[PDB]
Amino acid sequence: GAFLDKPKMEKHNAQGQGNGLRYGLSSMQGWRVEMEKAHTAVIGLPSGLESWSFFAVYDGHAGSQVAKYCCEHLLDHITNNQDFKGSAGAPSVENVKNGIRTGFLEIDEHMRVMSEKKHGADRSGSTAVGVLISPQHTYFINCGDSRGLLCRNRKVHFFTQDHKPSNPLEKERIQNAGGSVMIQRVNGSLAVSRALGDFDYKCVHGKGPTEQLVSPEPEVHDIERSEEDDQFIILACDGIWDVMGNEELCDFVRSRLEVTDDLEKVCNEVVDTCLYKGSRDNMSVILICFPNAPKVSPEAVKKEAELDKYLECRVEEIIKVPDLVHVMRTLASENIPSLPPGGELASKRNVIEAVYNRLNPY
Ligand SMILES: [Mn+2]
Repeated sequence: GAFLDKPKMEKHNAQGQGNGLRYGLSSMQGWRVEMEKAHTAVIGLPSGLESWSFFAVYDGHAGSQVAKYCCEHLLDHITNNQDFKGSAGAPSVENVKNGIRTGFLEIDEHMRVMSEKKHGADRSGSTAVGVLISPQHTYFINCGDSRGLLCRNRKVHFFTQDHKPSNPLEKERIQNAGGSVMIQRVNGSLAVSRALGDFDYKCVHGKGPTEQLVSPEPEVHDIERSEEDDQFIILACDGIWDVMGNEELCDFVRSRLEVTDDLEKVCNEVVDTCLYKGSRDNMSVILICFPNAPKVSPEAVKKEAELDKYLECRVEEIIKVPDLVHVMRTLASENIPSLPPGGELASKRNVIEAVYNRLNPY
């Protein structure tokens, strides 16, 4: 077990701006009995990196301890090691990448020793996906099956590759570590091949830290920034990506940015939409907008109001007492034009439900 009888829709939001960036984020427990997600969102880093920013989403499993420790200390483990520092004044691309790798391996070992010392009872682990944004580069960081993407010139310019046990190189490591991949799971249990924590899967004698059943090793990609063309970055857990593809979500987010510049609201729209598309997991998303992110469009705002009015009239008529499920089903059969790209009817469910509720409050 572990599903609630009804989803917990409460949103935890944050927003901020600086270094030319604006961001919003939303997390929601949804159908799950526990919330095991965390995030980091910081504009302006310590120790001479004030023009830097860092954003990350951590999808915890078997507990929130690992995800919570990461969201508070991963960044310092990355920036405060000899690999990141190097190196004259400004960190080279190699310093940044090596520094991030060392940061992951060191925080993992750090947690392992803390747990050993205090006889920790939890056996939790966590994915991490994030971006370290410098004045000239965006470094995407991925460890696990959370995912991030960069929208540039209205297209998906880059997205992180999910670490899954069945991936060829992952399966190879797992087998060489004495394990197997059964369907999509390590030993028929873990659905992730890389994560922080999961120390029971990191006890293989004769294998280094990155050769275990589960690896803490991140994949890092440096993308040179384009002031003219960079639009936004989306970071989210698999609770989002399970039900929306890269291009769908990019298109959907664009469509929402053309209607509002409230980034928390856009993130809330993504999360609700994914819930309505059937996601039964915790959900978290961070949206980071660059200076040339899409701007609110008067025509887009009008089209949205026209659509909302149209849906309201349809609901009025369909009622003429069908439940909401049946009203949604009727609306779907109508093949209504001009729904949000990617979001589709699910992304309009809040509008529909609001009207339905005014008409059938009991
Ligand atoms: Mn998840």
